[PDB]
Amino acid sequence: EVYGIIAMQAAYRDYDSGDAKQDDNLGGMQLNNESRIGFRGKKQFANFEPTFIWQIEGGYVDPSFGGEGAGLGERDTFVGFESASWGQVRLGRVLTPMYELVDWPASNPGLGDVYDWGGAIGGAKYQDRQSNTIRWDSPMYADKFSIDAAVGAGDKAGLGAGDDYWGGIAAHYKLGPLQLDAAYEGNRNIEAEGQTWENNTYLVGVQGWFENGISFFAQYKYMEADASNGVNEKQDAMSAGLMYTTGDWQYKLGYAANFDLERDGKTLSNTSDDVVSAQIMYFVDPSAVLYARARMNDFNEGLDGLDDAARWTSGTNGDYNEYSVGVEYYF
Amino acid sequence: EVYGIIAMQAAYRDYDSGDAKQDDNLGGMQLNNESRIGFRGKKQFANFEPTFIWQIEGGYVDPSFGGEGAGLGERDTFVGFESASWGQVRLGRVLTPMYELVDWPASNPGLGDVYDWGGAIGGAKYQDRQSNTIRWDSPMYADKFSIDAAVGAGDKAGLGAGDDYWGGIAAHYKLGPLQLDAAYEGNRNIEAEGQTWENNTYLVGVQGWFENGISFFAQYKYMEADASNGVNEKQDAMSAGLMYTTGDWQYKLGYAANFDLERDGKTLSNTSDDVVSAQIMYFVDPSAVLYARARMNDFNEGLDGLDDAARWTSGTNGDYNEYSVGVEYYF
Amino acid sequence: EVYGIIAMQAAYRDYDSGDAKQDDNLGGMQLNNESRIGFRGKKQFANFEPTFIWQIEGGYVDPSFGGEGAGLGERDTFVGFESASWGQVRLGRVLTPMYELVDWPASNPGLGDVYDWGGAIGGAKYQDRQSNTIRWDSPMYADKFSIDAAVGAGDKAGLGAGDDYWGGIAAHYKLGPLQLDAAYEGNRNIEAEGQTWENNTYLVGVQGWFENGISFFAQYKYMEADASNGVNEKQDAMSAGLMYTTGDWQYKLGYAANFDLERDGKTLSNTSDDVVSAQIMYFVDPSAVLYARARMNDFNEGLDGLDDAARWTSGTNGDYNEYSVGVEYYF
Amino acid sequence: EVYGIIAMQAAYRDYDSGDAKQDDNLGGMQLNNESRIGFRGKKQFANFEPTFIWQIEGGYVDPSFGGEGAGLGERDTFVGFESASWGQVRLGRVLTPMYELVDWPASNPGLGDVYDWGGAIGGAKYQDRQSNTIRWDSPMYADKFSIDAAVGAGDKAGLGAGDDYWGGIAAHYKLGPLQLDAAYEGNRNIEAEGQTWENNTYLVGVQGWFENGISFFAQYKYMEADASNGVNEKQDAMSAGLMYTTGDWQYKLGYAANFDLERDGKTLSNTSDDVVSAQIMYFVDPSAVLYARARMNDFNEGLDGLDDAARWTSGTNGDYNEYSVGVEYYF
Amino acid sequence: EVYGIIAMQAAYRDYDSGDAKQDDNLGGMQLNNESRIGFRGKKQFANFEPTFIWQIEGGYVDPSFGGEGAGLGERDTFVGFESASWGQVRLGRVLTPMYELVDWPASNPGLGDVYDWGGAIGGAKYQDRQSNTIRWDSPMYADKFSIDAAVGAGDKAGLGAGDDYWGGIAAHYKLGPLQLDAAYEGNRNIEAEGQTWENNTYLVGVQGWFENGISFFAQYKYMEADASNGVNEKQDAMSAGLMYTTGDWQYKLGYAANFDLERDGKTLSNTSDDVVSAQIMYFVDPSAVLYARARMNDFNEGLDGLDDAARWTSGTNGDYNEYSVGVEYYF
Amino acid sequence: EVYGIIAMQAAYRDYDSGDAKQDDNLGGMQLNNESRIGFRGKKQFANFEPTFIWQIEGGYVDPSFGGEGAGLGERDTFVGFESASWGQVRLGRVLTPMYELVDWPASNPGLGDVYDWGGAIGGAKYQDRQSNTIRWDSPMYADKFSIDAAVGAGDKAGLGAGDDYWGGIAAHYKLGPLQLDAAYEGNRNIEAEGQTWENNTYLVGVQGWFENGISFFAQYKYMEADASNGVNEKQDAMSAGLMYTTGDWQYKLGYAANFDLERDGKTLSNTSDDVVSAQIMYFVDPSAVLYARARMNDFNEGLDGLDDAARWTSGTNGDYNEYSVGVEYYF
Ligand SMILES: C[C@H]1c2cccc(O)c2C(=O)C2=C(O)[C@]3(O)C(=O)C(C(N)=O)=C(O)[C@@H](N(C)C)[C@@H]3[C@@H](O)[C@@H]21
Ligand code: NA
Ligand code: NA
Ligand code: NA
Ligand code: NA
Ligand code: NA
Ligand code: NA
Ligand code: NA
Ligand code: NA
Ligand code: NA
Repeated sequence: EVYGIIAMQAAYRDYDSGDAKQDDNLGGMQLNNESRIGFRGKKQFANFEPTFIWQIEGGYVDPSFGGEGAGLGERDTFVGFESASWGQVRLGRVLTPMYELVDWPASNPGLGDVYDWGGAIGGAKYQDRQSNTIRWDSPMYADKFSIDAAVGAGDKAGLGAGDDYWGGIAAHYKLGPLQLDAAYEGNRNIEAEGQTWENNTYLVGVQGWFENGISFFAQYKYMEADASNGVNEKQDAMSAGLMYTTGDWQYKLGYAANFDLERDGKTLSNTSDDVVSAQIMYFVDPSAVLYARARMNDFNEGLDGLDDAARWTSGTNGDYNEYSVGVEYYF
Repeated sequence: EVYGIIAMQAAYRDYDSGDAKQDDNLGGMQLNNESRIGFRGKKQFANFEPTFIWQIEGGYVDPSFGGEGAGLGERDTFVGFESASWGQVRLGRVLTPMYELVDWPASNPGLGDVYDWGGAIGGAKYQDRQSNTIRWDSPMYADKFSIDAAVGAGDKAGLGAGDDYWGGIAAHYKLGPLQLDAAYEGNRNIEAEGQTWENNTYLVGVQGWFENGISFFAQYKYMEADASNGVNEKQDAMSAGLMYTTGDWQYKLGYAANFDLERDGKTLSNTSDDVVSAQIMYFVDPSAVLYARARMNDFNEGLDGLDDAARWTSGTNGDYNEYSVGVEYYF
Repeated sequence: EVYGIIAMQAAYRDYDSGDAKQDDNLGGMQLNNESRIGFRGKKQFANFEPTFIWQIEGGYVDPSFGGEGAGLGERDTFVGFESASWGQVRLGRVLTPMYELVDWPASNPGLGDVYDWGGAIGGAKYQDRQSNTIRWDSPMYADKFSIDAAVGAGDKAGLGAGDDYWGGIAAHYKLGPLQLDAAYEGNRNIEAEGQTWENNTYLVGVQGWFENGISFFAQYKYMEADASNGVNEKQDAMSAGLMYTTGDWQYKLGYAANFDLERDGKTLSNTSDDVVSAQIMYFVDPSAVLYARARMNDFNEGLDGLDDAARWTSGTNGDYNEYSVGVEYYF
Repeated sequence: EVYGIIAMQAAYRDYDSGDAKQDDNLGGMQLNNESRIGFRGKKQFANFEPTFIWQIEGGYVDPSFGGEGAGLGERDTFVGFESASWGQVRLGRVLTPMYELVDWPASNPGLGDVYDWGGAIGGAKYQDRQSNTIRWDSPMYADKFSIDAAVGAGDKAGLGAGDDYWGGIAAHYKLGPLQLDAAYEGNRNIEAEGQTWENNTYLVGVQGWFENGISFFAQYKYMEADASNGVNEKQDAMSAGLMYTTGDWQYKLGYAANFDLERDGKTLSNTSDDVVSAQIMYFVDPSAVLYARARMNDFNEGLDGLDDAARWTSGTNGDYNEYSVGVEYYF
Repeated sequence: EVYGIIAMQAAYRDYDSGDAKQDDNLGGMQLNNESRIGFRGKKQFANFEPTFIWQIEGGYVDPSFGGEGAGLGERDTFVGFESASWGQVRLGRVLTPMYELVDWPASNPGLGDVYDWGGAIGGAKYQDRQSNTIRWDSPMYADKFSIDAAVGAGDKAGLGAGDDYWGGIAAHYKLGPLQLDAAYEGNRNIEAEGQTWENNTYLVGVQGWFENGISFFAQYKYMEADASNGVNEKQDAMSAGLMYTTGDWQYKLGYAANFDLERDGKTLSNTSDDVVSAQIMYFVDPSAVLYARARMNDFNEGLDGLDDAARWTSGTNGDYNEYSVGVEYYF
Repeated sequence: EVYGIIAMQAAYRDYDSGDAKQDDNLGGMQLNNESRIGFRGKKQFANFEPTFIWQIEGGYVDPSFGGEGAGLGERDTFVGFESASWGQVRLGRVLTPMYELVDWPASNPGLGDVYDWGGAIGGAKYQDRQSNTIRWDSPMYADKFSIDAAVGAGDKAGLGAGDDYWGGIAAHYKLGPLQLDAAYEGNRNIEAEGQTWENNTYLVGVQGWFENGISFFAQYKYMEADASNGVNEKQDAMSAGLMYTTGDWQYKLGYAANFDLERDGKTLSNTSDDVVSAQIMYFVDPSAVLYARARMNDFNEGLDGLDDAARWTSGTNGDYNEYSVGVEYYF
């Protein structure tokens, strides 16, 4: 079977970097095509109760700030097995258990720049989509409880350039109308800024959907990092979202912010990021939606990494605002 | 729907560059696979009358002179809407209205090296394809008249590396067997050769198809560009093609030429290009065609761009001829 | 038609190179996803008896030691014709007649590192999947005898940087349970190490498949090469594999070895390669297999090329072992 | 040692019950004196590392709606032992682990009538203070994690009229500025409405205090109850509070509501309760506070218990509003 | 601060009721422990000029004619504030301003049965120490004049069973050795005998203390009440006491009497009460006193309340005499 | 002065009555908190040689089988005088001379159910703690001999409902290691079962304490009773306890028994009670003890009193055993 997500977003960005040439370059209107086509299937092996599953999902066709064309298998690509008793194991390229909760619902509408990759910490906060990974998903135990857990190889280790590795786990309980989310993921042997890093990171969150039409999510993310020279770093963040849905409309209000980083007990001044964004969405068909979106990004003013040299953050390009309309179609 | 254009051309090229190694390198026989797979669809959104359309077309799988593999969305990739009253808006990656007429019919068979990207002018004449584009195609008004019109972001602006942008427009009138073709396209903030350019380019052309089997096309392309230091450049060109069609055959004769370039009123001698070409085509099936073809390109001898350094042209590799057969199948 | 081959292998590698960072980088476990998706079709052109065929094969989605994503047409991608009379001629990117026999059956249980690209000879032994190629496959005449024959452009020549080329032929006679097969491939105009080479390469082998469950194969590969300054180089190699099949199981043991290289009559010390391997394979479905395998590679101790610089060989990463399980599914 | 809590609250109540005679009775102004005197001590037993501890806390001296005078040991009155390693176990009359979190912070600006005893469920949701109880408090593991756990005798069983019993547990993790609260308490052998009941009940909650002066708490209470004649009942509720604290002032907003009760799958119409309340507090001394408070109570319209007879609820007296000033002194 | 009044009175009573069973029951010797323990304090709130005050005074531990045990806060229990400028306001449970003059000095020795609660009138004459009260005491203006004034809720309204309330005022002028005392108190919404009453009560009195050792007190009490059916009742009374004090001794003679009641102008015969009493007192310590006292009580002969049923008065137990010794120690 | 006795006993009871609901209610584990707080003091009156003493003792805070809270003055509460000459006279609520010897040492461990308030005799065997009482405690004459003597009003007489009363005396001579004890107490005007009774009760006992660690007590109780209609009743009883003391431990074994009741010379069948008990006690601090104890009660089978209605005994609840640990702490 072929399956696509058609995804077009027209988006004007107004950057304030302090350099007007850079501002005019980086800013302006663009088209962010995140449409993608993939293939997936299941197959009942003649000698195996677990059902064989496989999927190859290609990448974003023409993202903004980037060129055209995407190969196959740039997104979730894997083989695996599934039995209803014990769930589903996958091997390949997937979302770590924590990254799932960081993305949804914690990065939407457009908070990603700060809650997804918006970090000031060293090492490697967590991992989003990693290609050398085993991941088991538990069933909905009692139709209420589920565990997600995964181990995999590191970014550099997947190309034979290093020995980073990682594991992570998260669980979700759905108490009636609410849902509780907790998550952990640890990285080790992370080589960066001239030292070797160990990252531990924990996430707590909640989600609810009530008949009055209000829905919400809120999350606390605690990020630690310890360097090989004995340096310690700690930074934490939050994301939460308020939405009302009436008829074929959803209004949404989102806020996310990473807070100031502490290195070796001392705090690093003005190293936090904050994002507010508003979104209206129209349920134009059971299979697609239209949306308009505006956002305000206030980014950090800098952090030297442990190498006497700067460290890159989402705010390294500078503050900006963005108004956008888009479409997303599922098939 | 999945749709392909399967397209193979075996083509021997005999280069005369002035360097025998260079001739031996660039020349010889090659296979030009222009096959492509694409995906496109329409969807009637339940709460919106204009029908949604989308298409993701992959690139040339193994071009000649190139390596293998191309992603999806390397060719026409877009989403859009269409209503019978006001036409068709598509957003993403499409062909500018002028490039449409440059490719068809003005650049085939083998007139492309000269009419398509074969320029001697500075700045950026017009655009082939380009992402970050909105394009409106008008209906066939009165079953005689049609407008094509579009604006989009520039090459560097699409990576936040500049503020190039452009707009363009074209029209078509149908007098019986004739069709009149006019088109315009202007580019702004084109950063090149150390200056900033504004390229205006104007095109008029005609097309005919007669019951006896005679068909023809002819076009005038007028190209202007102004660099930020007050320099001006102007160059003009033409392409025309004659074909008679009998039975399961079309013989064709094509000629295109860029003329000498004028910079600041002075003509820069031997900056012109011209190609002659012949092609026999057999309609081997309703769904496919075979062709044999031969062409001769004589290219310019060079011109420094406004940076005291050379300027790249389609002729920078030197004059060459090419004999080729190919197949093309549509599915 | 869509036809993927889904293939995942989890494989631990323990290297002994003499540098432990190298061991730690290069070694460890990784996920080698060799899944690939393709498109193929046939079409009867109404005005041409030979049947039209075409195929577009995508690359490996996330191989080990490599990043994610592969375009379409990275593997066997071609157009061609087929008649019961004269067989099948194809144009595009295919496998040379010899590389087919080097892959099957001679690298079967992981022996490729030594028998496939495991080379020490200079220039270019042969070609693994080459673009710009015409290749004719003969029918199975008398249902016992078949010819494979092809020529194509060289690797450097396909980018207009040279005029290297190659041709090759192989034959297969099927003496009852055995199959006797021989093959040749010659490359010309190969630029390397500061000179130009002509590589001649001959391979003979046999394979059998028996009702007892015994099946076996053995091949000898003879590789000669001559450089532009008058140097001669020769290396030879062999591969064999034994397999017993009970029920839904296959046991396999494979061995392959390149022997020491002779340059200008003088043999060069400690230049052999040898790989030993065992694998258990389970036929979990007619369309899929499970397998576990472990192998031991002993590689060369080094070789200066004719440019006084080293030559890369499969052993430039060092001796290493690997234990692995995988899955493979065909649709 | 003697210790007191001095506590005076002047409070006018405006009742709407539908009977004005009853309205004038229950309504009007009163003084709710919750002052109390207690005694506690520790003593290091000559032969015992665990420190003997004991406390006798008398009751509210003159509550509103009640007579004067209170004995000793009407509030938390107990003996127990404490070691720093494993915490402190107490025996006597204490707060169940879940009830603590209902009193604080969940019933905080005057919501108790709704979240504390504001119930519609049958049986016995949880327990206030029970004077036949063993309760263990964990240390602050890592000065971050704490477990509280207890079992005890029931209300009727403490008088030799029954065999009620109960157990409960809760935990609290302090993630930097946050605190997460979870809690459970189950009662058994509850004789009521002519049947024997089993109540299971779970609580989720969160707490934060940030430099900007914001503080908050939010809680979900899930209450189930099963009668021995096979009836099932389910009800749930929530409490949350938002407060800003500037200088010597705290503004506070609290909202709590029980939702409609479900009995045997069927919902009981208009059986929910809702309370809104606002409070200003002045930190008149490190040891005491003055406060003003106003609140709005909307109660259920009734529920028959499983005995064909009415069931008493916190709302059985009817809706009312309340404005109040008070003082509370600690010594 | 802990403060007690230790108080024991051994008192034999000889009752004359007309029934020897009642006489033998009600009479005999008894121990009247009026000891009580209290807790009280003042505190200067750091952010408030008025000084905070509070007191919790327990009840009589074993009164005569009563069971053992008394809570805390059964007597004067309150919180309040004081500044030298405007006096002292207390909130909680206190003595009404008239009751103070009724108890001291008008009811001792043993005149309470007649002057304190001994009324014969319907409704509610006044209040003996009622909770739910605010009370303001003025400074000694000009070091001669003092006013006391307070309002609070009624008895039934203090339990939400009605809406009775009351107010009252008293003043004190000090003419040399004299003090003139006047006081008023009115009660409203008094539910009794099936009607609702409004009772107003006015009191005038004087006290003197002379250098030669003579002291005296005399008071007139005027008691009104109006029932809701239009009935009116009026009764009046007096109490006076003379005492001479020499050395460590005070001899005292007390007389008090309720007079005949008038209902609707018509006086009801034999409804008066009067008591005669003598007491010798020895000052055994600055902190304590011993006393012997004998008193003789003659009570009224009865009256139906407006409910056709008899009405309870201090005399419903019948006439009696009483001889007693006691001790009183203050700490 | 403040003084406390903190006393907690965890005690499981297993009842056997002949009805298992009663067994289930009454039985089970409970927390019996017998902690109590008191206040006492002495004062030398400046004009009086006898030293003034006073005490206010509160009741048990949460007994087993009973609710929370106890007032002040439920236990020994009195005023009195003390001189070295004549000892100590106290007035108020104290323990009668006989109840002391019945409580200590004859009732513990756990023998009270049978020896203290256990009983079958009519009227009122004796009085436990009585209010309205004067009791003279004699000095220890010759440092070996002492008298205790007291009279007070009866239980019903203390509320003016009767004229029951009582007096009593006991003496103790201390012959070396032994102490010989005799005691009497008589009650009069006891109304019960429709008759008036005079109860006579005599007790003799011994006590010993040796350096060997052996200590023991034995006591015989003789109870007679005569009713107003001329009936006679007689019951007698005995208690003894043997204890050995090693180090900080005390072993104790206790037995007590009421014998069958004799009414009017005829014995009433199966009316005896006997209880046996064992306890281990640990002297964990000079002011505190830990103890475990188990005991077995076999109670009488019933007795109609002189009203043809049943008579209540300690066995009206049925036979039972009890296992328990407790704590006891002083001041
Ligand atoms: C030379 C090989 C090599 C050298 C050094 C490091 C490597 O990792 C490799 C490979 O893994 C190769 C392959 O796997 C091939 O894809 C490979 O194994 C292969 C195949 N599966 O048939 C090919 O035909 C090759 N390709 C598709 C054109 C290619 C090899 O050329 C290389
Ligand atoms: Na831009
Ligand atoms: Na899951
Ligand atoms: Na590795
Ligand atoms: Na058009
Ligand atoms: Na073949
Ligand atoms: Na705790
Ligand atoms: Na009494
Ligand atoms: Na006063
Ligand atoms: Na009221």
